[PDB]
Amino acid sequence: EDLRLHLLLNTSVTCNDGSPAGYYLKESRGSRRWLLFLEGGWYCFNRENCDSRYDTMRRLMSSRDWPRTRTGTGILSSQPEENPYWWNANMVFIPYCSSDVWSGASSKSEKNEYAFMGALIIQEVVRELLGRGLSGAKVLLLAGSSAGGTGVLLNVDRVAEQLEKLGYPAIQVRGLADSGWFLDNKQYRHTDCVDCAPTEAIRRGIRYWNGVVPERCRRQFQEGEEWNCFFGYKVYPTLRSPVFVVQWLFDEAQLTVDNVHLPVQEGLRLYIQNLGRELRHTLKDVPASFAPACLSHEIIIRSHWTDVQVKGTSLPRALHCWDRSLHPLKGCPVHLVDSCPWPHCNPSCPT
Ligand SMILES: *[C@@H]1O[C@H](CO)[C@@H](O)[C@H](O)[C@H]1NC(C)=O
Ligand SMILES: Cn1c(=O)c2[nH]cnc2n(C)c1=O
Repeated sequence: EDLRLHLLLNTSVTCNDGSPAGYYLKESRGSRRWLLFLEGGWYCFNRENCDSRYDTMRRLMSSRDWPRTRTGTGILSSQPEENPYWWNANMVFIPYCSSDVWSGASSKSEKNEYAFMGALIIQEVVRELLGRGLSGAKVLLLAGSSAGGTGVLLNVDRVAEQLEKLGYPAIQVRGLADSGWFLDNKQYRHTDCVDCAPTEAIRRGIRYWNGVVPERCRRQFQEGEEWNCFFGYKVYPTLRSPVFVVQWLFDEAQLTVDNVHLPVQEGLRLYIQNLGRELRHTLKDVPASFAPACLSHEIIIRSHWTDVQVKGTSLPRALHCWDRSLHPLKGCPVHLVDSCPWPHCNPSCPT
């Protein structure tokens, strides 16, 4: 069950190197549900580090070598055995080729070696899909993993505003942010970084990308402080669209930026326990959430995404309960946050 590539008809909406951006689509003619998924993969923030990414991560900067098809997996699968939640939906995979956490609005020019158009790519995909059946939708779920999950938080309200302005007020826009809820915490060991702390890298990135953030969050933090809006616990309270948050309590990318690697002594034990407690605290007032006590980099487009449970409930079940809640529910919970304090204290964590 493959998704087919469509390069954007507006060829001025581009990947980093000026090649056209695009999307992979599998239609389901009997369905009014649409799932648009944002791929992740870090980011780059100056000429030197973007040049290095162009040599060895070129598919994340260019469409020139993309394949004609991709197979949908996990939440993008059309088989009910693999995807109990939304197997009959129209499926869209949007490749990440802008290196800007889906925030950019800047074209290649005599002054710019690369284009950073992530925010405009999402806009243009939505516009072109309206002529291919999206005009008839009841629900548009904007989902994403890692940098794509942060991209959901930055873009879900702009998609909702775009559809209203275009004359489609009956489409309900919602977000699903997987593995994109980060903390601007103190590192376990400091000055290490690479290239550098995410706060400083993002501050530089916004200027290099001409990056944009949601309007209410922008108005709170004001000029020069837009980097704050890349942090889930700060941007989420400003959003109007419903958003479901999936986040490992001990996410591997969070630990990497914190300079933690892997016989654990007291200082590191306390650091790890405090990180899980802080993450749990930030989710206390997030009513739709799934946060297992695991050390993982695994994401929701993996084939075995159904296996993990919190308090005896899987993620596909929690998402179904969220759908019902948007029509508490007896035996159908939507707020699922582990309370145990060490990775793999939940026996269902990925192996
Ligand atoms: C293509 O997209 C750009 C960026 O959003 C926009 O300014 C331009 O008007 C579009 N071109 C056409 C022909 O729609
Ligand atoms: C690793 N990482 C982060 O640490 C971070 N912090 C804020 N956004 C972030 N993003 C998008 C990210 O990829």
